[PDB]
Amino acid sequence: SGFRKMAFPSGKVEGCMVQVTCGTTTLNGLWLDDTVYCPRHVICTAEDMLNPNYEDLLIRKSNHSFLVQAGNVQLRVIGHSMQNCLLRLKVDTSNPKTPKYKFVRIQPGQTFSVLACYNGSPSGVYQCAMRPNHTIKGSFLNGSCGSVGFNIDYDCVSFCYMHHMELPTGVHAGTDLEGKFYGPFVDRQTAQAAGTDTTITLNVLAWLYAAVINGDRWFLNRFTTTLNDFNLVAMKYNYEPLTQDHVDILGPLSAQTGIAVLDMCAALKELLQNGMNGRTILGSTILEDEFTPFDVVRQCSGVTFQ
Amino acid sequence: SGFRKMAFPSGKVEGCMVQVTCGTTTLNGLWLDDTVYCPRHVICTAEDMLNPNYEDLLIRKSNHSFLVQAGNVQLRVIGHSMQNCLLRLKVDTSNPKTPKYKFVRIQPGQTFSVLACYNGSPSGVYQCAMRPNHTIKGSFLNGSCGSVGFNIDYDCVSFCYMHHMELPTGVHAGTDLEGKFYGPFVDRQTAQAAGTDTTITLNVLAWLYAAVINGDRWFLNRFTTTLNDFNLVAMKYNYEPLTQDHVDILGPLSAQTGIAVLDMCAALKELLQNGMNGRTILGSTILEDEFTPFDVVRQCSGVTF
Repeated sequence: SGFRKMAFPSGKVEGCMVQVTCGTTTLNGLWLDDTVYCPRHVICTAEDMLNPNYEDLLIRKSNHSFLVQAGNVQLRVIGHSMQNCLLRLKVDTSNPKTPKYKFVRIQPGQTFSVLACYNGSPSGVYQCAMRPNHTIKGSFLNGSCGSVGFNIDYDCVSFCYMHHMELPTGVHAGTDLEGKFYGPFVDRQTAQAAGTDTTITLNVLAWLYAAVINGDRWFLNRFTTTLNDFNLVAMKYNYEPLTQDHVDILGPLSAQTGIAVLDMCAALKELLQNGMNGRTILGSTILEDEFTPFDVVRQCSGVTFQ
Repeated sequence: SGFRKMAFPSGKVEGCMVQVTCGTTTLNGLWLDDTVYCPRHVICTAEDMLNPNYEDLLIRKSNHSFLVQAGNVQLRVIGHSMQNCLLRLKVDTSNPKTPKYKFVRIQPGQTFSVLACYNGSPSGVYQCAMRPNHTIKGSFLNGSCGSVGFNIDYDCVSFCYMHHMELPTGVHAGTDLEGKFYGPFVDRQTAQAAGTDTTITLNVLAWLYAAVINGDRWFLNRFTTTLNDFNLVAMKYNYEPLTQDHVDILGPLSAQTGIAVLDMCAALKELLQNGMNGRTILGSTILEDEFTPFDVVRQCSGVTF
């Protein structure tokens, strides 16, 4: 029983964190096998970030312009190249702690664990969701660039995010491990701003199912609703439009609890219109949207209290 | 930059988790050097919990009765004993991944990270607090027994919790690493239940300081209050009584912000009596009580391990 915003164990990722320095800038790098991945802006000086031409700035560097350190030990870079917004540094030795892994680009609404690091050392781990607007509401301080987001399936680590910057509102932006930004953001100092955001409807529904699985159903009702009728209401509350695909995804959860998806949508509709009246769901006073249906199934019992 | 309730990196602990099987009962064990620690009820069965005599039950067991598995390797048990509510199994191999560590008994209100494990395999990690009523609001499923709670100091891991059971309200109970339960709970079938719980005032105050440190300070005012007047109000909202010791524990934060603890109490009093008026503190609509004064400094400063 119980329900927490839990992250994946971070050990497999901790063993891949290193420090990367160029000039006076230092940040984190991801060391897999004989390669180290890090934000390309590590090569930028103060004035460079205003309007940097990375191709021009990088061609002026050599392998020895980069100082990679695993702990206090230096790793000799024997090659370098740029891949979109990331730098790929080849080193003269392999990381024996490299776990089975793959590079994946996630979709907004999905969740992942983040191992916040500073100077190549782990600070903490937390779970979050990529907002529909591609930003993440993380906890990063200066020097956290290069920290990565990931998910773990069995013993295979799927890296999906590398931290690059913080926007005006205090939210964060980054890229996948191929160096491609999530969102319209760019790695330079400009008037960038997070776009409009919405609540991840699919996740809120998944969360309501988690509550039922855990024995609570005070928010249910005798009504049902049309997908369209639900969206007409939900969209008024800044909720992401729900599609048939989302409904289908909730199938397993629906089957385990005996509550039809549209019936749960009817419950959510009522919660949005009438509020929670001082009550709580899984200990929360607000509707949580950082748990995907997959997260709920993974954390909750396969058998509902009843 | 945001404020997230985060857990300690779990790598050092993951390397110590193993599976302990006894007959049809399987749970998790903590392998440090050549000893594996796990809940003693691993020598029980469904019926064995409703009235155990661990003393007698353990006698019918010998070294080969215990199967310890670390990864895909079998750890040969060469000795065994019981320490309070724990089983101590001596194995023929000292864990190559044993970190610097210590066993500590946490106090009510203090937090720690929990590494949920099943069949010796870590599945997730989350932060939680030892509630004033001696239970923890964790997330555990069958097979999680043996999972541990911990804190990290530089390079030293302080183990403070080992999971043993779930109470009727869905909350959890366990022991320190010496096998002594937190609270009055026992590893047996009884009518035991969690008592009433209160909000951890010390932590709520620590969190308000965190908010201030992060620039969220709209709730501060130019007044103060006596400790007694604060408690008269706080206790009406089911908050733990604030003690002079708590005030002193908040000293570093108070010094850092230049806001006296009692001045912060005045702020909190107003928040409890008038609410937030639709405002947010560190993006939250409620007062968080699972961040200790130590967690705040840790996260606001860039402490790494």
